[PDB]
This record gives sequence, structure tokens and C-alpha cells, in this order.
Amino acid sequence: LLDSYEAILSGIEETFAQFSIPYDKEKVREFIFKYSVQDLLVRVAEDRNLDVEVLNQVRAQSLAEKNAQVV
Repeated sequence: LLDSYEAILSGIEETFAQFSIPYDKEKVREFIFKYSVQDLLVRVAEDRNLDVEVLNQVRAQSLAEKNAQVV
């Protein structure tokens, strides 16, 4: 049980809001247990008429993922 996933998930929230996207800890924690984060940002981009590459640039710049740690 590594806390790495909450360290990550924190930055997904703050990615999603930069695009007005409805975050949901439930859906996102479920998704990353079944698929990878790569797939998540593809799936919502496809839905939202975005481009996964942009969501990756905003994913890259979370202070949350820089601040947080792994046990």
C-alpha cells in the first residue's frame, strides 16, 4: 500500500478544474485500478473535444504532485 496514488490523484483534480472538467475521486480511483492515467486523459479528451497531450501538459505542473511523497 503505497500512498503514491493519492499523491497523483491530487494533481488530477487540479488538472480537471483547469478545463472545467467534473473531477470525481470515485471515478478516477476506480479508473486507475482498471486502466492507466494515460487512458483516463484519452477517454475524457475524446468525450470533451480536447487533446490528451494538453491534459498531459497541465498534468505536468501540479504543485500537488511535487509536494506530495511516497511512503
